[PDB]
Amino acid sequence: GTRVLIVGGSLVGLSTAVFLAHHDVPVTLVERHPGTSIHPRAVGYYPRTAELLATVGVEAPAKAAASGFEKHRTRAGVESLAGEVLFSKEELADLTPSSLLLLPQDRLEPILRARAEELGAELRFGAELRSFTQDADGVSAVVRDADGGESVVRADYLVAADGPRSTVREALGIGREGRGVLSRHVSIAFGADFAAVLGERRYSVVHVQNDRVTGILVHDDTLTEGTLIVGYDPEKGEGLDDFTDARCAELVSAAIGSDDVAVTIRSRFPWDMAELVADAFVSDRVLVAGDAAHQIPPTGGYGANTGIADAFNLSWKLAHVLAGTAGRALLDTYDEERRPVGLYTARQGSLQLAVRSRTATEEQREAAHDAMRVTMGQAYPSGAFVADAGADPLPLTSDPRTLRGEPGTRAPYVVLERDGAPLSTLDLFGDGFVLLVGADGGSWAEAAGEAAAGLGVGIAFHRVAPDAGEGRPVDVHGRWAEAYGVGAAGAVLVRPDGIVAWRSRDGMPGGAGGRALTAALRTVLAR
Ligand SMILES: Cc1cc2nc3c(=O)[nH]c(=O)nc-3n(C[C@H](O)[C@H](O)[C@H](O)COP(=O)(O)OP(=O)(O)OC[C@H]3O[C@@H](n4cnc5c(N)ncnc54)[C@H](O)[C@@H]3O)c2cc1C
Ligand SMILES: COc1cc(=O)c2c(=O)c3c(c(=O)c=2c1=O)=C(O)[C@]1(O)c2c(cc4cc(C)oc(=O)c4c2O)CC[C@]1(O)C=3O
Repeated sequence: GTRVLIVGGSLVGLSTAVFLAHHDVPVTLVERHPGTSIHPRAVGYYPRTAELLATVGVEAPAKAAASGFEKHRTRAGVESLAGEVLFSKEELADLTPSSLLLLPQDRLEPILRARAEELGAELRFGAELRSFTQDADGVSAVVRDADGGESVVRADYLVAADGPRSTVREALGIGREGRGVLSRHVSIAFGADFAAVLGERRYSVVHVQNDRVTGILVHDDTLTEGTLIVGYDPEKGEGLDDFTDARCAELVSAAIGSDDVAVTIRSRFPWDMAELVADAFVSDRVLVAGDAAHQIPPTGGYGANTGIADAFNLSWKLAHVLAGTAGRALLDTYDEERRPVGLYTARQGSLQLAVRSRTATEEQREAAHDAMRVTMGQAYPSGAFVADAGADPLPLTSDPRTLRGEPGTRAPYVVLERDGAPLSTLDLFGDGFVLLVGADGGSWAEAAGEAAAGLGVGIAFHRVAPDAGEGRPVDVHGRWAEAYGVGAAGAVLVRPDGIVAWRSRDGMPGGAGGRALTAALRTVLAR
């Protein structure tokens, strides 16, 4: 009945549901909580992440849900929101059609929830994975519902999106490396009349510091929902269980600094700033994604972004394995591609935490990469692609403006037109294998036909040429070939996740194009 089980219906579990259901994979997701968390959590989604979301219709609604917060331009440090202000302060179109999506997770998640439900994913909230076993043939998972009733869900594969304390990762005996837990915090979600204390003021985030509370205070677009994130010191013997609703009300009220503002605590969650990365992201039929794979220090919001990229990477791979078009070893490439990225990003988070706390060495500041290089400039060291002979390999990240369609990299953004209507290379990707070809590369259509037929996998052919053709992509400014690092007679095979899989810099005479592409694609699909 149900073929991929996801554990966790936070960001990554749901990005997984949307991506698997996009690819016509039967998904059951389980989330122990009765819905998606009202806490804001990770608030910035970088252009690359937005592009990923574009492929499943999530960018436009998320951009719409984000304009409410676009006004929230001011960062400040205060004694209390009602008290004294101590301090207050206030991509680009050749690379990406997307901008930074300033949207809290509690707004992005319901969008992903809706889209997953539309694409036919089964989402069981208030449902807890107790334990699981895996054999040669699949995975058997014990689910306890809200009523306390248990059942065994049978799946081909299990995706662990169950967060930092992932009982799956632990059940599998996958350890973790990194600098570990830096600080322990509690997120306190509450309802309050922010307007009555804000006036015309709108903040992104407020640092609160007075005798009774230190912490990070956020308000939503509506000025009704707020979060207070506070430290606790286990050296003082403080823990989570000290954050009783009494205690939570007292902190929030001292952060507001009013008394007259009625506060309703909705929930507190524990939240650690940590650098901890799984040794392995794949254990036979279990795929570890998200905070379960990589706790990342939150400065730059790399965690939530990395985890959606995890979900995007593994999703089509599972779809290809489940449909018998890819060898089971295709999934191993999830680990090969995303673990180095996971580990690199987690360390990037630590550099940023160090640069922001003003405790970085010039070496930490030297090694800290632009967020666009971290999220868009990735060159997978190895995985589901075929490298170019002779062309020197890329490091893990580069300036994404220097990338020219090297296999293992984001197939570049090239502005096109179809019947006068704007488009890009990116609009072409996300649904299946895409073969793109230059002006002189008309023969590569037969090439795509042969490989598609030979291997039983769809290959959407598009020639990119600088003069019209009704319903044909027009290379408006004649950039495609240069941008993809091929001649006008060349071809570039793009994976479902928009990563370049293979290319021919030159044309291939006769059947050679078809034989080569078949072998290229046979390798990427582990066949
Ligand atoms: C309170 C809090 C505040 C945060 N604040 C920030 C922030 O300010 N900045 C930032 O960059 N990141 C922040 N994060 C982290 C961010 O939310 C994650 O990086 C992002 O959501 C990716 O995590 P994930 O979806 O993989 O896992 P998580 O977000 O941890 O979600 C894991 C989910 O798995 C579920 N689960 C666990 N065990 C089971 C089980 N047995 N059965 C079913 N479901 C299970 C949990 O209930 C949870 O919903 C915060 C997280 C929390 C919890
Ligand atoms: C020592 O110095 C620090 C240490 C930290 O450990 C730290 C930290 O951990 C931070 C943080 C910090 O400033 C610091 C910080 O100074 C925030 O600034 C933060 O990014 C943030 C939040 C919400 C929003 C909402 C909106 C719309 O837009 C934002 O711009 C926005 C955010 O940007 C919620 C908290 C946040 O995610 C975060 O975790």
